Amino acid sequence: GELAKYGLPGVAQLRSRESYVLSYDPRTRGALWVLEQLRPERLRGDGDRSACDFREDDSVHAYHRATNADYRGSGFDRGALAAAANHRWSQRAMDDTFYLSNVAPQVPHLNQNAWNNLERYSRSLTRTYQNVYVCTGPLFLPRTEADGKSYVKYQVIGKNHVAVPTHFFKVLILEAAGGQIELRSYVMPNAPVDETIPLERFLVPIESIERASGLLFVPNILARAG
Amino acid sequence: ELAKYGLPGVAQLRSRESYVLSYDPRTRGALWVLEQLRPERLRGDGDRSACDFREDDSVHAYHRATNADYRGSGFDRGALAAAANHRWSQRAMDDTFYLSNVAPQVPHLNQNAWNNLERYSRSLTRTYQNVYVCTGPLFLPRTEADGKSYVKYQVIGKNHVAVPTHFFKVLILEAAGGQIELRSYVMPNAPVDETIPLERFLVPIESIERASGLLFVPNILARAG
Ligand SMILES: [Cl-]
Ligand SMILES: [Cl-]
Ligand SMILES: [Cl-]
Ligand SMILES: [Cl-]
Ligand SMILES: [Cl-]
Ligand SMILES: [Cl-]
Ligand SMILES: [Cl-]
Ligand SMILES: [Cl-]
Ligand SMILES: [Cl-]
Ligand SMILES: [Cl-]
Ligand SMILES: [Cl-]
Ligand SMILES: [Mg+2]
Ligand SMILES: [Mg+2]
Repeated sequence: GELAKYGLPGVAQLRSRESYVLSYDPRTRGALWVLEQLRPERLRGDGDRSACDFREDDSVHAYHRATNADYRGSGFDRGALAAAANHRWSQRAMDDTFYLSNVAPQVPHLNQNAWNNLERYSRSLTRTYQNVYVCTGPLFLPRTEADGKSYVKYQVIGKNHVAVPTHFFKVLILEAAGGQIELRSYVMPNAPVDETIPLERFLVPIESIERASGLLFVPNILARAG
Repeated sequence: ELAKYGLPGVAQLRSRESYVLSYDPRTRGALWVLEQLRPERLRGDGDRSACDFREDDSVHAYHRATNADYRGSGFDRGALAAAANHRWSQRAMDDTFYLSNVAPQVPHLNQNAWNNLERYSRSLTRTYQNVYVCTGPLFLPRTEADGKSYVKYQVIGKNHVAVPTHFFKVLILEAAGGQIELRSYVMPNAPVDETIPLERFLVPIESIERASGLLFVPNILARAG
C-alpha cells in the first residue's frame, strides 16, 4: 500500500568495482564482505600504486563515509580486504582496491605479516586451480567477561567512528580443473599474529563464520552445484 | 563470472501485515521497522497475550533470535512496531510478535517511558492525517579512560542476540496542507524516569542518521518535489 510513501530508510548497498564487488555497512563505515575472482590469466600485470594512496568513497554518503582523517593518528593501517596485488592486471582494477570502502582498521603487524602471507597464499592457489574466489570481511566477535555475561566490544576511530574489527575472515572457493570445487575458510584476530604459525591453523568450519558474520555461503554453493 | 556462487549477504527486507522491516543477521535484530499509523487502524478487536512471542522462521536458524535467547536474560522482548498499533486486524497484531520485530529491552523502559512514547505517537493520529513511525536500535560509542572510543553491548543467549544501547523512533507527521513535520526521539536502553517529558528526548534527525547508518531527510526531500 502507501507504507513506503517516504521511501525506506536503508537498503543493501552493493558496489561493483573493476576488481571486486562489495556490500557496504554504513553503521560500521566498512564493508560487510568483499568478493573477488582470481585466476592466473587475469592476475599479473603492470599496475602499481603507492602503498598509502587510499581515497575515501564519494559514492558513500558523507555521514557514513570513512576518511583518511579517521585513520590518521589511530595506530591502525588502512587494511585492504580485496588486495591491491590481486589486481595488477589493470591500473583501474588496482586503483579500486584503494577506496576506503574496501579497507578496515587493521593492526599494522597483521596487515604486514600474517594477513599478507594469507593473501599471498590465496594468490598462489591460482597456479593450481582454474579459479580462486575470495570473500573477505570483518568479524565482531563476542567475548565472555568476569560477570558471566557476553559482550561485543570494539574500538571506533576518527570523527566518523569507523569500527575496528575484532577479527577478519577469508573464504576461498577453489575451482579445480573441471567441476570439483573446494571450500577453505580462515579467521585471524585483529592482532599481531605470529607469522611462523602455519596458515592451516587458522582454518575454521565455514558454519562458524556464517553464524558469527550473519552471512551465508554454503546454501549458495549447494544451489550452484545444481 | 564473479557472482557464479551467488552473493553471501544482501538486504533482508520483510513485509508483514502491520509493518515493513529490514533485518540485520549479525546482531539478530531489525535495523529498522516502518509503520503507517492511521486513526481507523488503532481501533479493533485484535488482542494477544503479552508474552506470546514467536521466532521468525523466515530467518535462517543461524541468525534467528529465539525465545530461549531471552529467557533468564533479564530483558523483555521489546517490540519495535507496537502490538497496540495494530488491533485493526488480528493478523496485523500477530505479526508484531515475531522476534525479528523485537530487541532485548530493559523491562522498566519497555513498560514505562518507551510505552509512553508509543502511546504518545499513537495519539498524534487524532491531529495528523498520517503518522509514519520508524523504530530501531542504536549501538552508540562511549569514551573510556584512554580517551579512545568503543562500542560495547551485551549479547544474550546461545544465538548472541545483540542488546541495543539506545532506541530511536522517527515520526513523520503528515497534515493535510502544510504537510510534513519530522520528529525524532532517542532513549537509552535503561530504566528511564517516566516523569521526564517526552520532548526532552527529541534529537536532531542528523544525529540518528549518523549513528544508525540510515537516511531519512533525502527521501523526505525527494517526495516533497
Ligand atoms: Cl581521499
Ligand atoms: Cl595505512
Ligand atoms: Cl597488496
Ligand atoms: Cl570493558
Ligand atoms: Cl576493536
Ligand atoms: Cl564479472
Ligand atoms: Cl517460537
Ligand atoms: Cl520452539
Ligand atoms: Cl517479554
Ligand atoms: Cl502494545
Ligand atoms: Cl543520538
Ligand atoms: Mg593489507
Ligand atoms: Mg513494548
